[PDB]
Amino acid sequence: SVEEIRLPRGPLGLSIVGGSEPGVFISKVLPRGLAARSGLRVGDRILAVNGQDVRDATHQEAVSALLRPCLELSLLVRRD
Amino acid sequence: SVEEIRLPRAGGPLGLSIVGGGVQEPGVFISKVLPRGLAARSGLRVGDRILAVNGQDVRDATHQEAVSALLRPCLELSLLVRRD
Repeated sequence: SVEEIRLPRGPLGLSIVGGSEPGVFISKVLPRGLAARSGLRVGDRILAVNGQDVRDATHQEAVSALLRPCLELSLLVRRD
Repeated sequence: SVEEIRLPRAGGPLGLSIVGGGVQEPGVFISKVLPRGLAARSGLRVGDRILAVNGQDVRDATHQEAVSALLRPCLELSLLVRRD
């Protein structure tokens, strides 16, 4: 399954694992935090961030894409 | 939140995927668990973190090191797992 997630972005309230081709996964989600309230779940694979493919991104690149300045923070994730 | 899981590996498909080795939380991350597969029936779940395998620390294990530890000869396959 796939879906687009927009964060109202302040801590994001999630942790991620992986990076370079396993990919980048959400390892922890703070209950009632921003990521949790946005619909992100443990185990989700982050496919893209604001249109930027991160299927093959480094852990540092994934962190940077998520914290970089933007109009709206939008993610594409794959679960199950 | 920490458990000892026994995985009776019988040579068939184990039905899980793992991600090995900013901010990190320790252990080998279980990324995928096939519903009703061997790993699922054994008690493993997505999000779990394998801390050790038969007493061997795998907190810092690479993906292959973790695979080797899970597939090497042993009498029992006992996993130390942290769960949130």
